[PDB]
Parts: sequence; C-alpha cells; structure tokens
Amino acid sequence: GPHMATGQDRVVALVDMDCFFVQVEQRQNPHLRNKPCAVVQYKSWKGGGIIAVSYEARAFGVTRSMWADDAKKLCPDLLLAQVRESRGKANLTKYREASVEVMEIMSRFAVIERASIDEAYVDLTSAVQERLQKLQGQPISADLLPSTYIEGLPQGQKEGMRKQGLFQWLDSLQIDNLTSPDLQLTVGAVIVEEMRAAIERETGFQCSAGISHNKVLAKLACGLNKPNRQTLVSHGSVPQLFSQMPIRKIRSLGGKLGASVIEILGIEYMGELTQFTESQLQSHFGEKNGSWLYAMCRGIEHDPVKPRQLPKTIGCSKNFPGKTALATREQVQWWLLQLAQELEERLTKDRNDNDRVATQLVVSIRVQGDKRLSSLRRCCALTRYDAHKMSHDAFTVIKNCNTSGTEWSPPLTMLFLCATKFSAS
DNA sequence: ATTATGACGCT
DNA sequence: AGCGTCAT
Repeated sequence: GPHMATGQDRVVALVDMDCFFVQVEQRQNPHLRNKPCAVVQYKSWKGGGIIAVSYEARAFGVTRSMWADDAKKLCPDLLLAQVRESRGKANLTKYREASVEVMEIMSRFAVIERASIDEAYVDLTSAVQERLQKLQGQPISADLLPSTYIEGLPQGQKEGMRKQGLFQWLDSLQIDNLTSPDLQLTVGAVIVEEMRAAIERETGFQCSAGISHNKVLAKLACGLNKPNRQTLVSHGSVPQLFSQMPIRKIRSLGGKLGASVIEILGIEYMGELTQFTESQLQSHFGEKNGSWLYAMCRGIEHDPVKPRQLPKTIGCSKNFPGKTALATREQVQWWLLQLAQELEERLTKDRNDNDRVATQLVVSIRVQGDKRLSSLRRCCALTRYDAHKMSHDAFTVIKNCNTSGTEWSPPLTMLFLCATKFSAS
C-alpha cells in the first residue's frame, strides 16, 4: 500500500525522428516531399537495399531491409534517394549532421541522451517543475496539446477521437496539486509539443514522441501514434495497455530473451508477467533481468536518462557479401585504407567540434562461411589520427587470420574500424 | 546478398 | 579484453 513505490518520480520522453533519412532527402529535394519515397544504399544488386521509408510509401507495404526492385513491385511510383558513396562505401555524413541540428535544438529544453542517430531520450523532470511553478495553478488548455494522444482515452474521425480523449483527460485533471504524477506528465507533454514545434520550425523535420515516467514506457508510447504525433502513457494506463501487449514490443524483449520469457512461462502479453514473484523471474532469467521484469510489467523502470548528446564511438563498416568477399592481401589492405580514411576525416572533425580524442581502435572482421557476425574483434592503441597508420595497425592485428601459403583465405565478408574510449582534449 | 551503424551486458 | 544481444 503506502510503501510500494510506483516509479512516478520522473518525467521522461522518447523523441524519434520520423523516417529520418527520408526527411533529410525531402528537405534537400522538394520534389520528394509528401510522396511515397525511400532511401536506398547502393544500386546494382536488385536496385539497392532500402533503409528508410516515408509513411506514404509504408502504406504500399514498402519496408526497410527490402530490395528496391521489390519495393517497386509494391509501389511503382515510389521515389528513391541514394545514400552518398565515398571511397567505395556508403557515407552517412549528411544524416549525422542533420541529427546534430536536431539534438542541439532538443538540448535547449531538457537534458537529452542520444540513443541513436534518429532518437533521443529527454529528462523533463526539472523542466516540468519549473513550468509548474510558472503556471501558478492555471489550468492546462487543450490548445497547448494540439498533437497529443492520451493512451487509453476516450473510454465509456481520427482527430475527433484524439480530441475526445484529450478533453476527458484534461477535465479529470487536478491542477492544484503540484505533485500529482498525471499533472507532471501533462506538463511534460506541453513542453514536448513546444520542443517538437521548435525542431520543425528550425529544421523542417517532424518527429513523434512518447511521454511517460521512464524510458521504456516513453519508447513504447512513442510508437502508438505515428507519424508527427505524441502519446502520453500515464501510470494508470499501464494495466490495460499491457493486458494485450505482446512481450516482444517492450524495448529489450524483441529478441532471444523475450522469446524465452514467452516459452518458459507460457504467456503472450506483458501484463501476464505480474502473476510471478520477483524470485521466480530471477530464477528463470537471472537476478538482473528478473528484477527488471518484475518492475517493468508494473510500469516501473529505473534506468536513468544519461546526459550524453554525443556518440560514444565513431565507426566505419562495410560488408562484402556473396562473391564480393575479399580474397587477396591487396584487397584487404585497400579496403582497410578506405575505411581508415573515412575514420580519420570523421575523427578530426570530431576532435575540433567536441574537444576529445579517441584512444582505442577496435577492428572487427567476418570471414566467409563463419556463422557469427563478428569472426574476430581485436583492439589496438589509437595514438594519432592518421589513416595509413590505422589501416596498417588493423592489418597487423588481423593478419594471422589468413590461412593461405598474397591470397586471403577464408575470404572476408565484413571489415569494421571503430574509434572508442574518448578522453577530453 | 535483412546496411551501417550505434547502444550495452557477460565473463 | 573478446564475445554476445538488441535495435533501426
């Protein structure tokens, strides 16, 4: 009763840039705006691999991880933008710089954790407190939430339903209690409307967002109403929301662990987990996962929003699938050199922008026929931002994988250079 | 031949 | 340190 903490102490948002690479290409080329369009990488093998898809194109069944030649069967008027190719590989600089534009605007409002190029977590707890003191008991108008869904409402025209749900929520609100978690989430949602408006004004980019009390619920909420909308998931909404939520939809349970939760416990939905004791869950899935699951199925998660706006690693990777696998010494050296030259460019720009230096180089390879995605991962010291030295060291570090008697065997199907372990400079 | 990145845990 | 998991 009075002593079960309910995980309502924070306001946390997850912001996800809608089909981000597509938006970047649509800003640059207005002929692509408001059309079915996708971004591809490469073009020879079956038209290229699609990696991002506008919502217009999604309506035709176009998806990521689809060959462009196949997407054209589903959507013959599909428009395509190609990722830049530099030194023989895909070069994602345009999207990294667009992402920095958006992240810098987000950081004006609250502290953000860069989860990936197109999504960030937002710690709004302090921001909401400041805003609540500014209001001085003044009620929150629907006009302040023009794109917000309240999950679970209305109970008892899509825009019409959104507005009905929002009215029901706002009528119920107790504005005089500056400590009600539901009020705190509502003000969080107001601030996120303002943040998203600023992003769109100042970049042209639209995004979706979730607002809740922790990162996992914010991430789940964000996906409920897309594109260009935001969703508030209150603590009270969790029992019904989880009662028909497939376990795989919760962040970190879409993989082998979620599959084993489903198979070992014989359940399907997140809410069914509430029936098990914390000890039972730990006994099946380990102490950490078990405690996490016990709290998570009750809407409770404690992972903090880490104050981290910059990537922790700077990486360069290329697959060489099928008969493109690298089979000679000269091939491996030339591609290590291309990877190392892009790595050097990005590292020098990073050092000048962000006052830090990487100190460790990680080299990862895949060999043909090897079941694993990484056949080997080894580290060496990263002392100077010099492409020839980095590629020479990466070779020096992988060279004893070659089993020939100038040839390379087994041929390599992936090269990967990652700069890690940053230190202030 | 479901990229090229990124995040993180286990031991 | 090297390997495995999860996500888009």
